[PDB]
Amino acid sequence: HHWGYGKHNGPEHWHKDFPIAKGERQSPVDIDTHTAKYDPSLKPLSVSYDQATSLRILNNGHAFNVEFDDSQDKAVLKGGPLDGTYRLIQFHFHWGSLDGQGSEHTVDKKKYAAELHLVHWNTKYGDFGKAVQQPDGLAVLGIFLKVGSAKPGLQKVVDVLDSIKTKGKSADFTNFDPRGLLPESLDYWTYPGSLTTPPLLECVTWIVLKEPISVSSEQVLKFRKLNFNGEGEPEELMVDNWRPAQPLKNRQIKASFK
Ligand SMILES: O=C(O)Cc1ccc(OCc2ccccc2)cc1
Ligand SMILES: [Zn+2]
Repeated sequence: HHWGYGKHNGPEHWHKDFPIAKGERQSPVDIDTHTAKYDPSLKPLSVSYDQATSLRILNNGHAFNVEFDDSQDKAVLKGGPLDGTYRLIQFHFHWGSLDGQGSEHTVDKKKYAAELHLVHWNTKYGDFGKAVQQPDGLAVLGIFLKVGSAKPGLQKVVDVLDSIKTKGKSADFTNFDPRGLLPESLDYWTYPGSLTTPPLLECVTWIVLKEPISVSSEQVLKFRKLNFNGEGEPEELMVDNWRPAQPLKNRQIKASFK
């Protein structure tokens, strides 16, 4: 497979290799704030990242992933809409060429500069590969980024990007604390959806925080210096690596807050 974000291999083409691209629970979606309903039965969200063990950062030619040790329950997401325990495996971002675009989810059609995805898998399925074959296999925590003040907790990420410029490059990335990427409030919207990249599997409970984080123009500018291409190939800047909003179909977005 040779999918990407360009004219010739972008989201409009994905359905030919990945027919589930036109499925019934695809992501992302527009979150219409006047149609999402407060759900008083949602339990409180529990983000337990105190023992998180980051290992490595990888440019995979689509984004960069910060990878965690998920061999035990070190960093987990529980509560909210979730049953059981979901283990953090990696985070990555989607971003734009310009500050007015970049997020995958939109809020009343508003696009943010970027979107962070913290990816967790359901431990009742034993491993990540098994979990993605299940409708409740993954829980992705989605956080919007807007351009304003710098995010101190992001700077370690920004500063390693020079060392993973091109596809297939990785760097050691130990002792990074993903708690520094969270906003103050954990108010969220939730709905059932999919991976937003091939293979687009319909295995995700999406939990999208209402409060964006602010990052600086300098910080996001450094995301935009990454490359989709490998070393010694023609330079294609890693920008606009976001899939646009997909049909909501027969789904309801629930709000954790009134
Ligand atoms: O957070 C996102 O963008 C969704 C997302 C989360 C995890 C992810 O992992 C890669 C992958 C999953 C299944 C099969 C092959 C590759 C791919 C997409
Ligand atoms: Zn993502």
